[PDB]
Amino acid sequence: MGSTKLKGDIAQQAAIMRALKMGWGVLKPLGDRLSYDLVFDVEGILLKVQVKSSWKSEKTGNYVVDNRRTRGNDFDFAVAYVEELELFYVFPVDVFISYGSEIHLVETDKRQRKPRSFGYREAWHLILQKGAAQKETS
Amino acid sequence: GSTKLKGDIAQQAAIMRALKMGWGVLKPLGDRLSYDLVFDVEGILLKVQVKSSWKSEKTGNYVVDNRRTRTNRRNIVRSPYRGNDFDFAVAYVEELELFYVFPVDVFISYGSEIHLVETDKRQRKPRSFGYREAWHLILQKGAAQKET
Amino acid sequence: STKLKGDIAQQAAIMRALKMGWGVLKPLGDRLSYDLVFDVEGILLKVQVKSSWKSEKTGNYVVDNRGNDFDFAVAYVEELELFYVFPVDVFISYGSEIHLVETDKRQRKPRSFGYREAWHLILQKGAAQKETS
Amino acid sequence: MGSTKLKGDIAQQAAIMRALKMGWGVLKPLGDRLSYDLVFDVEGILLKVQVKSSWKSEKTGNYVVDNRRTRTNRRNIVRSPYRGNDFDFAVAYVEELELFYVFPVDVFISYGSEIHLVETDKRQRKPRSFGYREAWHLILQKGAAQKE
DNA sequence: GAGGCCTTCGGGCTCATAACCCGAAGGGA
DNA sequence: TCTCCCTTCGGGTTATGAGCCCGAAGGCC
Ligand SMILES: [Ca+2]
Ligand SMILES: [Ca+2]
Repeated sequence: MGSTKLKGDIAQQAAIMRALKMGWGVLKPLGDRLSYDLVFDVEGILLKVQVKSSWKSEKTGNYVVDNRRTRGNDFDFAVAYVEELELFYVFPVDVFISYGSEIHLVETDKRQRKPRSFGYREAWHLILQKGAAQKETS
Repeated sequence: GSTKLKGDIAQQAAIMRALKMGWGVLKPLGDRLSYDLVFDVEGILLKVQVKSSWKSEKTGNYVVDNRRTRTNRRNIVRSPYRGNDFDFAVAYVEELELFYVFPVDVFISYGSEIHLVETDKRQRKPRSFGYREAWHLILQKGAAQKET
Repeated sequence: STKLKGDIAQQAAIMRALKMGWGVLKPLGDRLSYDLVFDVEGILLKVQVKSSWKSEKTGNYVVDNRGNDFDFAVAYVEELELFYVFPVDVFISYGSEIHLVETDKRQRKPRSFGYREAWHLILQKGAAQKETS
Repeated sequence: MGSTKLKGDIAQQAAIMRALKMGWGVLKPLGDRLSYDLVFDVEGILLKVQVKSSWKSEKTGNYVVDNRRTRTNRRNIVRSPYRGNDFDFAVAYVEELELFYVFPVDVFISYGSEIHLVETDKRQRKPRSFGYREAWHLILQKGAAQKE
C-alpha cells in the first residue's frame, strides 16, 4: 500500500514543492549512485541537497531521523520531513554530520528546553544565505 | 515568478495529491506532449492536464482557460484540446490549496474561460462547482477500464 | 555498483523511443513494476528496461528477470549497440536466464534472435490498441 | 510531421549518454524555464550545459546553430542573447554524424547570431569553431579549475 | 419588468521553450 | 594586380509550452 519506499517519495516531492515556492530551480540526478537526492538552483548557484524523512517513534510526542553514510558523503543541505505536521528541518552539512546516531526533532507545545535541532526548523534562509555568500566568493 | 514557474507549482501540487492517494505518478519528458502528468491508478493509466488559475480583479473569483494560443507577426490562431488529448483536467487555486477535477469532455465543453467561485455567493453557483475535489471521478474511471 | 549499467540501458531505450517520435514517461521512485512507458501515437505502453552481461565461456550475452502490466521489455547489449524487445508473454515464458546469440556462428540461432530490434511489435500493439476503441 | 522540440530532446538525450559514458553525473531540471538543459557533475563539481541541435544549411553545406534565444509568440520579435552566467558550456550537436562540438559560454556568446560548423573536406579556411570539435576536455579543465 | 449582481464567450495579450531562413557584409587567401 | 571563396552577422520565420485581460451579451433572482 504505502511503505518506506513511498514515504521517502513524498518527502522528496515536498522538498521540491518548497523549493518551487521559493522561486528556485530544481535539478534531479539519474540513478541513485550520487551522494545527494536533489539540487536547488538558488539564483544561479547550485546547492546539493539530501532528502530525509522522519518517523514518529516510541510513545512519545516527538520525531526521529537518521544518517547512514556507511551504506556516501558531501552534499550541502539535509532536509528532514515530518509527514504529520507537513514541516521541514533544514540542516547544513557540518551540523548534520556532527550528530552521532539519531537526530531528535521535538514539536510539542513548548515550555521546555528544546534540542540543538530546533533552531533548524523551517530554516530555509540558511540555504538562501549560502547561495548569496558563495556568489561573492567568485 | 514568470509564468512557467507558476504552472510547475500547480503541477507539483497535483503530484503530491496523487501520491497521498497511493496512485503512481509518471512525468513526461519535455513540454511537447498534450498532457502534464499521468496517474497509474490501480493498474490503468490516465493522462492529466494541469492548469493554474488566477483570481480575477473585478469578479472576485478564480478562472482558468481551455484554449492554446499562438500570436505571430500577422495574425493569431487557437488550438483547443481534442477528446483523446488526455483523460482529466485539474485546476489549481494556489492560496486555497484546492483542486477541481474535470473530465476531458466537461473541460472542452466550455467556451473559453471557466470560472470557479469560492465565495458564499448566495447564487446557485455555475456548473463548475460540482467538481471541487472530484478525485472520485478519476478513481471511478479507473475501475471502469479495470474489467476486460 | 552496476546501477550505472542499468542507467545506460534506460537512457539508450529513452533515445530509441524519441528516435521514433514517441513520448516517454518516467515514474517517480521505484515502487512500480515498469521502468518506462512510451506514448505511441496516443497509446501508452509500459516497458521494462534490462541490461545484459557477456557470457564467460561462450561468445554470447545473457539477461535475467525477476498478462496484466509490463506489456513490453527491452534488453540492452552495450558493446554491440542493439536492443532485444520482448512482449511480456514471450518474456515470462522463460526459465530464468534468457540467452542471446549475436555472433555469425552458422548454427540455428535461438528463439530469442527473432526479437532483434523488433520495435515494430511496439508499433503494432499500439495500432492494434486503437481497434478496441 | 512532428518537429522542433522533439529534435531538441534527441540532441539533449545524446548529450545525456556522452556525459554518462565519460563517467560524469547527469542532472535533469524541472521543466523548460531555466537557461540550461543539463548539468554535469564532473569530479564533484557541477557545470551547466546548454544543448542545441544543428541543421544542414543546404546553400552553404554546413551545420549551423543560432546563439541567441529568439523569443516569439508575441507579435513582436525580441532577440535576447545569453549572459556569461546563464550556463558554463554550450554543446552543439550534429545528429546523422553523431558529432558534438563543445563551446564555453564566453566563446559561444561572442558570436553575432549564427555559428557555423564546416565538417567538409577541402576549404580555404577553417571556421573559428574548428578547434572545438568534441572538445570535452575544456569542461574537464574548468572544474579542475573550480576545485581550489 | 428593473437595475443590478453575476457568468459565459471570443477577441486581444506576454512570458518561456525549441529549430530555421537569407541577404549582404567583408576579411583570408 | 588577390576578386572569388565562404564565414559571419542582423534582419526575417515557424512550432510548442505557461498564465492572463476585458468587454459586449445575457442569465439569476
Ligand atoms: Ca499545463
Ligand atoms: Ca537548448
